[PDB]
Amino acid sequence: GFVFTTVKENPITSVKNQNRAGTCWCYSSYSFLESELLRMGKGEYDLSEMFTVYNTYLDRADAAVRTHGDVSFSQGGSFYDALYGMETFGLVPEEEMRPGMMYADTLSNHTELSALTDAMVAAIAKGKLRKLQSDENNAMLWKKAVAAVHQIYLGVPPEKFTYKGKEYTPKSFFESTGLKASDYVSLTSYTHHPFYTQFPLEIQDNWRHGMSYNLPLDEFMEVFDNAINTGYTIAWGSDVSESGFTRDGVAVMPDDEKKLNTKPQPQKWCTQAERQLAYDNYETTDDHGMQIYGIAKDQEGNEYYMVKNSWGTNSKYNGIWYASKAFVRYKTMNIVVHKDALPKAIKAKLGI
Amino acid sequence: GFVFTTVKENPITSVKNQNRAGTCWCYSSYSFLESELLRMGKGEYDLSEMFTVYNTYLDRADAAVRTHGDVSFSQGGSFYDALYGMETFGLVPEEEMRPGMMYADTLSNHTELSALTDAMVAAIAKGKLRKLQSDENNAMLWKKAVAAVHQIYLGVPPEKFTYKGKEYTPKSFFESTGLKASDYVSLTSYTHHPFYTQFPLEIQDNWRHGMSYNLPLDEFMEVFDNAINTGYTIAWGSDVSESGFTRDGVAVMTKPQPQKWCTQAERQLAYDNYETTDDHGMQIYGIAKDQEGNEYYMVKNSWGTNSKYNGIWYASKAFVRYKTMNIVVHKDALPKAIKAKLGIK
Amino acid sequence: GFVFTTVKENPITSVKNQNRAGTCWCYSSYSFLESELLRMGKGEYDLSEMFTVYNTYLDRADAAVRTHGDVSFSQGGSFYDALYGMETFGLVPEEEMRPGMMYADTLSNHTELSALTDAMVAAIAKGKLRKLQSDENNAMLWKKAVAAVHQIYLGVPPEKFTYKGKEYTPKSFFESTGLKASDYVSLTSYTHHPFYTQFPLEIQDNWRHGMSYNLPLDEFMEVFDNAINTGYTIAWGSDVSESGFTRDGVAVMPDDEKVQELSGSDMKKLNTKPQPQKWCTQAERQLAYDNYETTDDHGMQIYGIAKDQEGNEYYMVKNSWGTNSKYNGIWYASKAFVRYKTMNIVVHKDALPKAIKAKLGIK
Amino acid sequence: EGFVFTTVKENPITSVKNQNRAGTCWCYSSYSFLESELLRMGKGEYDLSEMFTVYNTYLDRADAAVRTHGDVSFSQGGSFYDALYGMETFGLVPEEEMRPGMMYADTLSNHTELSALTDAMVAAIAKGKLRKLQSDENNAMLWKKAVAAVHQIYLGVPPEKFTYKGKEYTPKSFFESTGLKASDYVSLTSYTHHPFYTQFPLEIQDNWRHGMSYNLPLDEFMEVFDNAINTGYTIAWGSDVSESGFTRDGVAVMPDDEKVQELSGSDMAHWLKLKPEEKKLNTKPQPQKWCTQAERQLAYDNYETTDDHGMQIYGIAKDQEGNEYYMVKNSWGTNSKYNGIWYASKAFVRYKTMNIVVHKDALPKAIKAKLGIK
Amino acid sequence: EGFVFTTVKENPITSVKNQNRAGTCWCYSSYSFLESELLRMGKGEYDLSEMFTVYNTYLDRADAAVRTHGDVSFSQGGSFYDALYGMETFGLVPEEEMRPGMMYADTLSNHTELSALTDAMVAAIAKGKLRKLQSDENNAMLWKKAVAAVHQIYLGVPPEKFTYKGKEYTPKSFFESTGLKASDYVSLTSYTHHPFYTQFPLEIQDNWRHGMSYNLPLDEFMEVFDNAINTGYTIAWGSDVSESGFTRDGVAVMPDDTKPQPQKWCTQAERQLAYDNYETTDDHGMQIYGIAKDQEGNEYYMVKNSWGTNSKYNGIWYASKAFVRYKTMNIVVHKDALPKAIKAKLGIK
Ligand SMILES: *CC(=O)CNC(=O)CCCC[C@H]1SC[C@@H]2NC(=O)N[C@@H]21
Ligand SMILES: *CC(=O)CNC(=O)CCCC[C@H]1SC[C@@H]2NC(=O)N[C@@H]21
Ligand SMILES: *CC(=O)CNC(=O)CCCC[C@H]1SC[C@@H]2NC(=O)N[C@@H]21
Ligand SMILES: *CC(=O)CNC(=O)CCCC[C@H]1SC[C@@H]2NC(=O)N[C@@H]21
Ligand SMILES: *CC(=O)CNC(=O)CCCC[C@H]1SC[C@@H]2NC(=O)N[C@@H]21
Ligand SMILES: [K+]
Ligand SMILES: [K+]
Ligand SMILES: [K+]
Ligand SMILES: [K+]
Ligand SMILES: [K+]
Ligand SMILES: [K+]
Ligand SMILES: [K+]
Ligand SMILES: [K+]
Ligand SMILES: [K+]
Repeated sequence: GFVFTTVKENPITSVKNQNRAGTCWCYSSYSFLESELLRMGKGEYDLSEMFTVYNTYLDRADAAVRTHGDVSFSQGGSFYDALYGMETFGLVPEEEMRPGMMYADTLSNHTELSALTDAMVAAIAKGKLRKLQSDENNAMLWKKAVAAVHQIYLGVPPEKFTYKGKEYTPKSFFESTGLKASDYVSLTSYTHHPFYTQFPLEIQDNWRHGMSYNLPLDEFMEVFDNAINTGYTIAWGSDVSESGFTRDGVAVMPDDEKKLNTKPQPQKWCTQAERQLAYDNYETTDDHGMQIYGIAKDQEGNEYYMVKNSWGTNSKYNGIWYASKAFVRYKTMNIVVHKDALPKAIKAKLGI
Repeated sequence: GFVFTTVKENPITSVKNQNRAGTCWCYSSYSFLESELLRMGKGEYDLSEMFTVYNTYLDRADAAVRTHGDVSFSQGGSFYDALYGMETFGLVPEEEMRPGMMYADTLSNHTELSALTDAMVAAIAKGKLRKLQSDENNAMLWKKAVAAVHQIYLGVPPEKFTYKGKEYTPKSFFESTGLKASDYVSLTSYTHHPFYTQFPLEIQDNWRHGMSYNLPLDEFMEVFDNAINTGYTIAWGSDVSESGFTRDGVAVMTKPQPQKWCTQAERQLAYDNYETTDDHGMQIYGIAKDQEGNEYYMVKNSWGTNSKYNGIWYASKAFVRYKTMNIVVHKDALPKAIKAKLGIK
Repeated sequence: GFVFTTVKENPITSVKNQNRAGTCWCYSSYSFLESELLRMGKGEYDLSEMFTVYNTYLDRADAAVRTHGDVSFSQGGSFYDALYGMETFGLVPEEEMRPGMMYADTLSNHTELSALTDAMVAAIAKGKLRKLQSDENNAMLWKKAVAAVHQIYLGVPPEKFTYKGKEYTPKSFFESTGLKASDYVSLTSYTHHPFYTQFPLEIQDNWRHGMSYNLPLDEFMEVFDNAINTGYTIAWGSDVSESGFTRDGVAVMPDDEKVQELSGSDMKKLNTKPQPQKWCTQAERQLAYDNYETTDDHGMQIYGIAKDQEGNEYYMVKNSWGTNSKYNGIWYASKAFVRYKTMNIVVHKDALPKAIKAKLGIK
Repeated sequence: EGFVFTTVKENPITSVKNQNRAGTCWCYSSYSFLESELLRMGKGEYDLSEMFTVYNTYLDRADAAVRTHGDVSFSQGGSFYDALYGMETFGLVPEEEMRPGMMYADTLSNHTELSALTDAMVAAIAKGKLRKLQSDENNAMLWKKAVAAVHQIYLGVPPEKFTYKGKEYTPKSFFESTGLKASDYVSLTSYTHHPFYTQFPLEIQDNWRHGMSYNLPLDEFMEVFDNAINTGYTIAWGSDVSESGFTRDGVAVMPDDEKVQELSGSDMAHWLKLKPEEKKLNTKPQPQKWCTQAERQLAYDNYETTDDHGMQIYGIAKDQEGNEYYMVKNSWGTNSKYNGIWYASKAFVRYKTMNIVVHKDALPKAIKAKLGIK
Repeated sequence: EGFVFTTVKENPITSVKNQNRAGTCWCYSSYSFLESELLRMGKGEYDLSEMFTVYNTYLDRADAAVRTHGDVSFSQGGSFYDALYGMETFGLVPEEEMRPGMMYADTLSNHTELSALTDAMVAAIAKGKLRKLQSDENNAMLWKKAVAAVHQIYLGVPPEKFTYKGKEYTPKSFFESTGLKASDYVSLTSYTHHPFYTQFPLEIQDNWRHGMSYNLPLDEFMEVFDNAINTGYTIAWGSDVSESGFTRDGVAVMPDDTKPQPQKWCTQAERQLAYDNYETTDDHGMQIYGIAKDQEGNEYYMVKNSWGTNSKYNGIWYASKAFVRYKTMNIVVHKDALPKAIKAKLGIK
């Protein structure tokens, strides 16, 4: 087994539990932004994923119907979904739309919701209907249907609510936090687009085509180490379907110089080409969005990152995993950080 | 019946025949680009659609695979594929890659090609393979195979060739035309996005997600008339499915009758409810009048010349107002006032 | 445990490794033809399976398309595919067409290749196309595509090559053998055809419909023991998906009844130690073939005879699964198991007993 | 302005039969041919039972599908070789002993429900998940009993003995009394994916028995048709009939579209948009395309010539303009312009024939020798 | 040891039977029940042929699938009502005149191949595109001949006449010699999507005959169990057993989330939700024939199953009264097993 010492942490909020839903993109976004609110000085916040999970789905439904089934309709999503939704739909406190409130529960189970809405969206998007029906205001009946089924399972979005004495709209509540989409940028590292460029990652949950900035794998890993040591958290989207990623709370990248996962061992540090290949050949897919809040060493001096997951606190380190550098550099798909976490030099190469 | 008289037309090249493939996007784009080369004094070109179709399908296959099948793999394309293609792949003359050359024909029939390539792309993009194979230089084998099958049915793309006594590459040939993708804007008119912004049209053949400037409908149609009256032609993407231009070479809303002039909401309705779909690409190159004063855009099609007007036909202004999905024009074809509200230099 | 003593074995070449492809039919065929070349005093050969696997698949694709999908398109095959191929396509040394060279590997993994080529062949053979395309010389476009894809994953087969100071074509390299397909006969033992006649085994991988001579099962086993005691090896096709065939190197047909006669009324060691064996009648063997218990013609090579502690007789088999097994790629198949589960064998004509040869009309 | 035919020479045939709603042409054409053969050999008029042979053939085809795990398709078709092998293996019985339709109050076959049931039964065995098929204490397969029982329910119980014109027979002894011999008959084809003057099994689905055909150059292959007819023999004729030239009105022609378009008035561009009724391509005598060995090969290779239909060629005729046709006895009843007879132009036969069976003595002597047929 | 049981009161059962590889629990449990009824009525021990009844019921179930164009599923299951209707309609035969496995050289059922063919045959008629099924000159349907002939090939020829303990019978006259009457048995259930003291057909796929059950409030429903056992009757017991764990130790018990543990005692509504939300399905048929207690005094119904005797209690096992109350779907008892007052509340004379 492993024993880990913390080298450096930055404040996070409590550990949340997405339970039975592919909502990691939203719980990790909010985990990341809550940490940002703490460091900006706004106090502790608990935002409602269910509210923008709800709204993102209706748009995605619309996108699947426009593209006649090309845009897959599924539970997942992106960091960009949250940043966009925040400026578009607003934000509400968790208290106004909690997981599981409609089926006598306290945590999400979205399996039946998906069974119904997947079939509905597919009956429109991939069926044989030649002319979809609308009302006298040209509003579509199938979107009423889809939105109504989502509210039956997720709750009805508040149009107005009271929070800590003052009443809000989701927009004005969003303005109360003082977050701006522009402050944060998405970064990645691949060779099938030129470096220091903008491209939308070619993954199904990026159906909105959110753009990402493209660094070489060594500058890319310098923003991670810089962001931590200057006091920032990172929204970390990565591939966690790996023999190295454990349910015992550790994500390593063992070598063949060696019980590869159970005890500390030499790490395999990847070139840029070995890494691009894994994304081209399906060994690296957009599995999971989490939050990395700092740095640590194990009992042999090997270096790891402190990640906060969205699976509750029933695990070896109460819902926290340790992700090794060799793992984070091989299998990261994108990270969203705030601009001020970039080094000056890295920021400079094509960056305001 | 209809009797038309031309009001104004700008030069076009000859009518081509796409035959049996859904390559209208490329054929119309090249009719539009060739007209542009005439406008700019560069003379008459016949560009190879097959060459651009070839390279576009390879990128579409890679998009299908990367998105695990979400990007459909089909014969279709957009005006942006041709514009992106020329800057990315270059151009070659017609005779360097002709339709039908590999199966003893002179016109396209891509049904077998699609049947084989559709099955290969899906076996990768929607199968169960978890580690796709690569050579010792990290080049993917499935890409080699999809390209190899495309070459067997469409031809080996030239790396160099001689054209009117001068040697080129596809890149240096394109450079010799002086065309710039930066000169062309895409325009559309819808209410599910704000006017005077850019969004990418939500249609399966825009898998590259090329942006269009969104204009209110009355100004959208001002661009049509202004482009034609000042010497430009128009790359024209529209739903022709229900139009009945198959019967007489005319599209209306068989005698001249008053056209229902659509509002912005009725036209947004048809797009939202699937009545306006299957974006077909052609070229608008003039304005004509029927014997009762009604107004039509003259359309160059890519279905050959065995039709009532020898491959051209007429689309009433109203029809074009209702069923257009996007157009591509030179920047200089936009009126000064409209151009300024979009930030276009 | 098991302890084995060799009674008589005949030289084989080294144990090869087919890895992740259903190409046992070709590796076993070549294990047998290389043992043949050794026994004709021609030296140790390593013929290229990939060259023959490549050409076999193009024929098999053509058979699928001509029959509109009835001939299944898959990775398997038969000994006849190899003897047909040696005389139709030629032969090349291993070095000219290696497993895995196209995808930075040293052993085969044909899963992605099959993924692609199964889908292409099915798009033609089971699709709705009414007029396949062809070029100015009437050569079919689909065939070219299929061939180009096989080349990308397996290799470009050589037109000419140099081997030990001499240069060859695959054809001329095969004439360099002295091997003649007419020298080898296929034998089986079933009762849905009369004995001493020829019929094509009704199995999917016999899509060329190679004939086999049908023997009574007792004379069928005589051929085994004579072939081998007289110096020959056997190309051995049988079903190995049985309780008795194990990954621990043993293939037994144990009589579960006479085992459970010793010390119990059981509710344990039926394959991990010498045991009594069921000796099948011609009828029980027919039943398992009729009822799907004997299937999946897996190909291997028999080269030796051995006994265990209690004198039971076993055939020594050379597998094509590598050398990380209990006996470094060698299995032991009891004579009872072979008699029950064999689908067909190929031997040289002169390995037959004289009366068996005369009864089958073999010159 | 249609077709008017005059017979040049035809040889005796029995009456036109009607296979109706079943894919049994192979056995109907085979028995049209064998009945002409018995007439030719002086044995008189027979009406052999197709249903008997269809019944036993499908049981063999079911077994083939099961042994090959569904590779051998199970469907209604068949081959000439099915019937020749059949007469020597199962025997023959007279029509009266197993009539079409008799089990479902009908006089003509409708095998749609029989196929619906037995295709589904055969596929449940051959392509399903069963790992050990069941057997009784004599090792007979239960699935074969079930498939036999359902075939008997829709087609009838085959006789083991019957009386015919005062004499009791079994199927085998009735076959023996006709004096037919399968070894008297040869199958011939003409393709180039195998060398000439060899035998190979045509690679088509209904040849699941892999019956062989002798391969001839196209011109020699056509000489056989003529020599057979002109010396008193008839021809079992396996052909593609899915062509615009093969019509419901008793004609099979192979027009040269270019030529007809040049005889006509309109140029190429107008003609492409002319009316099919105005083209008159299949309704009057027209110049024929006369294919090469290679064009014939390409159509087989490329799916334009498929194994569609078995019939009997028994004569040679001319139309009012002197063009030549083979006379074809079909098996679809007599409600058609020529009472169930088709006239197939020589061009059509040369281009779309898949294989033929004739008695060995129908072969021209020099061709017989090239084939090694003694 | 975990569970140690003491019998409080059990009623005579015949030997434990083995349905082996077929979903014929409905018929084996029906006959366990009816054989106990025969013992109770003083007629002695019988061994009735499930295969005879299974054969005739599938031919009816195939007809029901064909008439509803595939809505009635065709599968191996069935109901107690199938057996009660069957005995009045087809008769009964002794086990020896139609044994499991006899046609394929076994002694136990394996109906996998039989289903593979007959499922495919029934679907080809009921779900295909045939517009006019074929009939003979007497208007008997050929597809029914086909399906009948295939069932006989795998299950045997049903006897028309046979001799048993020295007397010759037909299936009907053997049934009459037992003295059993379908009218003597009532079907009971407990749900709230229909009113209490009414009859309705349970909405489960194996009740394609739409046999009616009387609906009782849960407490009165359990009172019938105890009354039947304590006055000497047994119970045809249909319930969900899927997630119960009886396989491991012979014991079905109610999870509060090996050893006797506290049992959640469900309400009518808790029991209703599980039938509405799919937690209670796969009605499995067995026989309850006694009452037992464990070492700590908790009470169980004794269950006779039909899977042979290679289990911890030799084919018998124990269900807590709480499990039985939560997971039972329907029961059949003789009318005289009902308390007088429940009898009156349902109008049963
Ligand atoms: C990025 C994500 O949210 C996916 N990561 C997760 O941890 C969620 C997956 C857990 C598996 C659950 S969700 C869907 C499925 N249905 C169910 O009842 N359990 C499964
Ligand atoms: C915008 C497009 O290209 C679709 N428009 C067309 O005009 C395509 C027309 C050719 C029709 C061909 S395509 C595939 C199909 N297969 C065939 O043999 N004819 C059809
Ligand atoms: C006669 C044969 O070759 C049958 N197969 C073997 O002997 C062992 C190799 C099969 C294992 C491979 S085949 C295709 C499949 N795909 C994969 O990755 N492993 C499997
Ligand atoms: C060689 C053949 O027998 C091909 N078929 C024919 O020549 C005539 C058959 C007409 C098509 C019938 S068969 C079965 C199907 N069911 C129906 O009602 N009509 C179809
Ligand atoms: C109410 C029932 O009969 C379901 N209960 C059972 O005990 C049936 C389970 C036996 C398992 C057999 S039956 C069908 C399936 N096919 C097979 O070969 N084993 C399975
Ligand atoms: K939260
Ligand atoms: K992975
Ligand atoms: K062109
Ligand atoms: K080798
Ligand atoms: K087996
Ligand atoms: K007849
Ligand atoms: K045809
Ligand atoms: K019984
Ligand atoms: K349950």
